[PDB]
Amino acid sequence: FYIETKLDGERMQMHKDGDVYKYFSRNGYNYTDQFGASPTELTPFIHNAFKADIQICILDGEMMAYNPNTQTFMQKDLQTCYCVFDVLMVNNKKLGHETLRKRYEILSSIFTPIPGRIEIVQKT
Repeated sequence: FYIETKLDGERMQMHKDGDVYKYFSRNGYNYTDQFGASPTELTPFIHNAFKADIQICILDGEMMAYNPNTQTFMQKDLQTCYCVFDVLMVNNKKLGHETLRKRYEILSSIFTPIPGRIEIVQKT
């Protein structure tokens, strides 16, 4: 059977171009100083799980913190995790025309998750 879970966190966006990435808030703001602009530097980690020909990408999501030993998201110290529910542009291709159906499905195409640091979720 199945259990569903309503969660919320800090809405952020990620831009990706070939090892150089940027971090934008809801309002927009540069949070690249919190997470990081390259793999050497709060989520270097995520850097390599990406499919091949993906080089440039935009991904909408919301930023969560989880507890490793408890394997759950604390929503009431720990580690930062990005739960990504959408994609806008990737590999030159900005498709906002496609239904969110299509963009979520496509999301499987972009990456592969690390659990507890960057999973994937539904906006529903």
